[PDB]
Amino acid sequence: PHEVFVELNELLLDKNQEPQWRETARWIKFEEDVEEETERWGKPHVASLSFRSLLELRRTLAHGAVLLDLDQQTLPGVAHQVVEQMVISDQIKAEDRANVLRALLLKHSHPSELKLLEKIPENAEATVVLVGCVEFLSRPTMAFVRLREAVELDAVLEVPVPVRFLFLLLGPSSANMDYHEIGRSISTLMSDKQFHEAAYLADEREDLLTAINAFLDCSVVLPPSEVQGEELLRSVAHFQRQMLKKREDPLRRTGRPFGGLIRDVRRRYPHYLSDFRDALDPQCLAAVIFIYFAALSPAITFGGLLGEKTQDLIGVSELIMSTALQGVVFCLLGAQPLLVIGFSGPLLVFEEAFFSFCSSNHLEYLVGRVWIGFWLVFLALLMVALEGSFLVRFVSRFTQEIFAFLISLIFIYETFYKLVKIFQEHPLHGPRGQPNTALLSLVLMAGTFFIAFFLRKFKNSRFFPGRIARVIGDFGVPIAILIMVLVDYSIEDTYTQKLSVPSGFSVTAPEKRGWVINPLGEKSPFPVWMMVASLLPAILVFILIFMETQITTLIISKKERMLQKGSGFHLDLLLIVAMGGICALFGLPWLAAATVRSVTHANALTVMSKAVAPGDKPKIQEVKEQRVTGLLVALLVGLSIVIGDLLRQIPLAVLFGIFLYMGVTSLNGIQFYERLHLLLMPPAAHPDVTYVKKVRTLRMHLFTALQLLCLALLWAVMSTAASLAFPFILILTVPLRMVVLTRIFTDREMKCLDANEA
Amino acid sequence: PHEVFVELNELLLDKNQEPQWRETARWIKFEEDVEEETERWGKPHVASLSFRSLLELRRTLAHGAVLLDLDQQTLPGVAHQVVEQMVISDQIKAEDRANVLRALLLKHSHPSELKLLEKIPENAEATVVLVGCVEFLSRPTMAFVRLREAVELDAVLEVPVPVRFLFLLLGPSSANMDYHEIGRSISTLMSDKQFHEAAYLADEREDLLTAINAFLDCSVVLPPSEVQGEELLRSVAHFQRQMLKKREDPLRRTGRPFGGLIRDVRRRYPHYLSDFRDALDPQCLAAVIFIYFAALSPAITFGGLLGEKTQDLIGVSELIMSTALQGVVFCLLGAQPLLVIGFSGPLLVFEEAFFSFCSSNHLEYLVGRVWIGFWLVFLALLMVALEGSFLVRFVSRFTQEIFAFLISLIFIYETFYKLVKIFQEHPLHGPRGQPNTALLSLVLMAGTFFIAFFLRKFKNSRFFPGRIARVIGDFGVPIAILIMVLVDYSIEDTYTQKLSVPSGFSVTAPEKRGWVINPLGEKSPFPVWMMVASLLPAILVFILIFMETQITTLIISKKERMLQKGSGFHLDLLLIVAMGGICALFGLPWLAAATVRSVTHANALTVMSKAVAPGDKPKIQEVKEQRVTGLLVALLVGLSIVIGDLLRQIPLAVLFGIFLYMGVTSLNGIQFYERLHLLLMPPAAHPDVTYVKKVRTLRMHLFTALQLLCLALLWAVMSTAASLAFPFILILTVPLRMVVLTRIFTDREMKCLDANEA
Repeated sequence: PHEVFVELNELLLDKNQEPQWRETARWIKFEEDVEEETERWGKPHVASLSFRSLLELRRTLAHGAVLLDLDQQTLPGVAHQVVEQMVISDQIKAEDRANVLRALLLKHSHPSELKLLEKIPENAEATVVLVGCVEFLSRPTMAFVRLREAVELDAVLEVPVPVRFLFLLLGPSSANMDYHEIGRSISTLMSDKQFHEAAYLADEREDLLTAINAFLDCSVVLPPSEVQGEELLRSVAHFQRQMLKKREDPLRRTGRPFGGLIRDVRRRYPHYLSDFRDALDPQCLAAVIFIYFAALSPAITFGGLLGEKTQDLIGVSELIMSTALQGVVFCLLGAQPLLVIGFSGPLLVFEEAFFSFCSSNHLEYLVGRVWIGFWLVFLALLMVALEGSFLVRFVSRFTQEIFAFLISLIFIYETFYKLVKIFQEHPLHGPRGQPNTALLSLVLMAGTFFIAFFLRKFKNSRFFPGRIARVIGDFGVPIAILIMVLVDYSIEDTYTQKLSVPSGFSVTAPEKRGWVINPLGEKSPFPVWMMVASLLPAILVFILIFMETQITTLIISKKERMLQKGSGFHLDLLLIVAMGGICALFGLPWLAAATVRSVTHANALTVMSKAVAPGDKPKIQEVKEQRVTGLLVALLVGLSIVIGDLLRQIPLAVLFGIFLYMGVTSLNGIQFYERLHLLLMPPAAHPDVTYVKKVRTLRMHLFTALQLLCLALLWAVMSTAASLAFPFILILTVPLRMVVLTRIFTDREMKCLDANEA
Repeated sequence: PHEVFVELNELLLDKNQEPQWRETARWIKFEEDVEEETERWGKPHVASLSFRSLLELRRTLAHGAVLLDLDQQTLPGVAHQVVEQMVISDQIKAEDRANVLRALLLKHSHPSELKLLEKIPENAEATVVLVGCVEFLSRPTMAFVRLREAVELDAVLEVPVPVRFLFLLLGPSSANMDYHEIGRSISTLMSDKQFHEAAYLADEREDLLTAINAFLDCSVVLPPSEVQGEELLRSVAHFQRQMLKKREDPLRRTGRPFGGLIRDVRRRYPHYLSDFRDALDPQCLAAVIFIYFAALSPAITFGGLLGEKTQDLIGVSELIMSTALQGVVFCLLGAQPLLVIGFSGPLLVFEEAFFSFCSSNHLEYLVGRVWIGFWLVFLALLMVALEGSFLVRFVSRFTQEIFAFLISLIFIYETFYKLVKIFQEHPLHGPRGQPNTALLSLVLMAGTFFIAFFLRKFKNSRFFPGRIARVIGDFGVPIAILIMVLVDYSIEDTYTQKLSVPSGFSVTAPEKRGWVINPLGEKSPFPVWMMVASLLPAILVFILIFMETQITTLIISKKERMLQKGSGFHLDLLLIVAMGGICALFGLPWLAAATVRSVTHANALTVMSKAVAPGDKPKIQEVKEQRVTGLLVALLVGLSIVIGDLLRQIPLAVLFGIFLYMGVTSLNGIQFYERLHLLLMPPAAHPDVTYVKKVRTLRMHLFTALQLLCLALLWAVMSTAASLAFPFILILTVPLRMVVLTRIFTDREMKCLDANEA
């Protein structure tokens, strides 16, 4: 089976009023049409035919000329043999054979070479369709030629490809046939996957006719009624699938303890040296630059906020080093260095939720986190030993979207509650009570949000090339902070709460904390009941780390990602938590492998294949798969503590704008949020999605109501004094979905509403 | 020719495990398919067929049964006659005739009546397609029945329509034919405009077969290659037009002086009493409510700004009365009461531009406008007398889009220059010098912009029904002002510049001005050279009124608007200017018939026809065409001066936010702005628009550069001391387009780049 690039060049008059063949269309995949007015190739489109043209093609092909395995290699000699064969079958009178021969030898023309060769598959044989209105003849005349050898004909094609099938059609007008449409019909057949397969094996004129019928019976005949909108033709794609259908792992559990750890070590580690060679490509150097701002910006927005929530015990300087200390050690030893380890959003809403519990019960907060670390290590060892990392299968779209919607509700609430706090501390009247502090904070808070919100749309708009914005992922955030910091920097005599960052490798609050947190009680003795009961917070933390890291590994290890090298589930979970349990001893926060950063890292290294035919979705040729982009990003984040002066000038109102921005944008893409929109829209206006078409409106609104009810239970718990339990309530939905929603919704509805990939 | 509603109900098993015909699709126009999973009718779509099904239909129809002019009216009797005719032609054995008869008489079923009757044309005759898999037969069997009389059959259709054509098909499986697809093929043929026309006149089985060929030869045969995106199938609509194509005034000038005035008086005035009767419909009462906020909100945003630009000589109170004084008199006497007369944007940028000239040359500003009024009256009489209102043909998309883009540049600039003025008068430090005044003004200015900007998107989003938002046009502006006024109202001890509106029918600045401006000089004598040279500003004003009113009358008088009553060009131009020349004597501003308000008024009264088949674009059945909605809106605006306390609490920073909002949104829809976007995007990403497809990229960028160069000439003039001349420079583009761009661009390119309607 050979791929075919079929070119239709028609006999037309040039600007010099001379007859010459001009390329009118070409078929690599689908069809591209020359616009005579502008001499520009049109956008690729489905080669729609006219049934009258196909009927005329079938009529002329019967009693037509046939040149099979023509042992000729020169266009003039081939043309002379074609004319002889045509006059054998009485198609052309011997008087006009000279004129037909002269018409065959005319100079071909094209609108304009290396670029187009890339799109066509390398091992392809082109088909030339010579169709034109000839005046000296009185009857239409056709000749299908199959060359014995793939001979690159003499300057006949726009792109030099060995010509295999030569198609000739020369007939006068007034025959009620459009030769331009007959040329498109025969060219479309030759580009068809199965029609040319019958052309290679064709042995008689009847066989080629039978090949047409095998094409028509697989076709779609539209009616002559016109089309008013694109939604009318949306079902044509779905119907065309029905017609053709009628014609036609790391999570595996082994009994060996630490078995998943051993397999993942034996998979990626053999490619350790290869992990450093693949980094020499210049695309990796662009990944370091554009991901460094994707891993540093959330390191200060969460680092700054932890400075307020935890009274500067854990601030930016600790989160900067914790991101760098773990980011380097993970890349040097992890099985998936494409993961960007960082302080996830859900972990932030736990530290704020755990600080209140330690503040209420008169427990040292930092020492209370040391003992969570000692129990995070034990649970991580226990789970990896028993290979219990396959439970991420049960965490499905019902639980993920409830969580990702609850967090985005917290981010929106926490800024607006911070904003209300500012106005109550700095009321509008003619440090506390500072004029212009409340409003400038609102301007900065709403300045970075709308700058970053609109630049995200500009990223996704038609202005930015897809090949570029894939590499540079979410650059609105770094520039929004830079712009509004300078806006606040220019202002003088007005106080805005600045980021609390001390210069040098020092604690954010040196007077209150030391580098090594004493596990036995820093200032006051630590109660012996809490060091044993810290397992309960540790399980709740471990759920937030296990869910965030293992889901992320699932997202980037899919076959669509084209990750050739081994991806490790067990080895990453152990490192992310065993470092998190040891980084807690030094007061540094524990981290998870965030999904948004990791995909931004994975996308930046995806190399889209150049050999894509026009009109086809780009396919990921490969991914760089190196340990250096993750390593350098980790080191550069750690070196951000060198600029402690620049970070100290970032207003805290600027970060809350980004904090609100990340809350709002994370809603996009969540089916829970999308199905909340449908709760307001009328049933007629619901979009044609899988969960909408195959599920009736009433059942869909019941499913969304249950998710919304399961989200109000989480919010009620979070506002009470037992806010630590929201990880446990969250994974009560997994028993709920697998047991309660199983008997309410049929398997058909759950397969549509809870889809692993969609 | 009868419209046909063709229903395909197939023989299928019910939830009771009993055989009964179930409606699977219906064809009023295009096709709607029953989704078996949810029992919901799918969205209308083109009835795409499979060529195998059409071939099987043609095969079975040959040697098939034919019942033409069957003189029967009962479904059991018709079925028995059909069975007799089928067994005559050996299609069904006499042994199985009882089973076929039993299968014909089965109870039909449908998913669910008055609503669907509206969509179908009233005088229509339905076609029933009975297709099902019958097991007791060994061969497929078909019977096409054309009833002699249009008999509403016994509960056979979902919607009771007199059945004319009855189509029967009963055949076993294993015949390599999908009866559901054969049923869709025959149903699609019957719904075709020309196929059933041959069915009514059909006289033999051969004739019906020939009718199929007349259908296929007008069809579009898609290839079996799948479709990846909707842009692939976008060309299918364009190609389908080619296939079918191959098969197939008030501006008039008369020699009589004031001739246009007489015709327009003799056209609309006879319907004067009808203009008041048509207003009793409840839709008119909704127009008054929703347009009152569309005519009042720009009356204060321009009224407030004129308070600053003209030092409160002409403010809100004068613009409110001028809008009401002219709005009432125009509706009582104008030939097109659908016009909403109001202070256009271009007139605002002249009063600001004319005030500077009067301030620089030591001329009384208000007296200087009285003499422009006396010369506006004379020019209006002169133009209407000579019927020179046909010059609006020459003001084309080249001049309109240059103007509408220049103004939107002024609106954006004027707010940002006001905002800079506030900060320099109220600097940020720990009336003048007021703290919190500069930032709160920015918050209010950016508050109303983003509230109104996002609510405009919510208006156009899928959430808001199209039938509603057409009635309620641009309601984001009234609610944005209301929300941010309350936000500023709650604030205390902070000063924001409030609207300057005195309560009662009083001048905005009583100490400086009187109600009647003395034409001979109010305080100081008016120079006798300026009262004669005021013709020069009068011509420049008259261009801004003529261009804005006559273009608006063109926009709403198009045939697509379905304005049955006479629309007047000459009578409106005379009234709008002759009142404007007389309203200037009292210090009130002159007004034009704004396009945006008028279309918002015209749309609110358009009654969309209920008798629209599914999938068709709604057609405007009629427009109310009354003089009362315009009258009541005018009176309600005048009564807004009663609430002088409420208007006095609107901050001037709130209005500048709306002022900026109207500048930004007016850019949308302008091809000049759209072609500026293409100047940045690569040629591959250019949208498939008429001026893009038929004009090469280099020539299009030359045309846009010329427009951008012609916009920089206007801005340079406007920033100089002769800012009054921008009306004259603007209509220098009409000679430029008709003379200079004629020789640069071919008529093919100008027909695409400058399209009157697109």
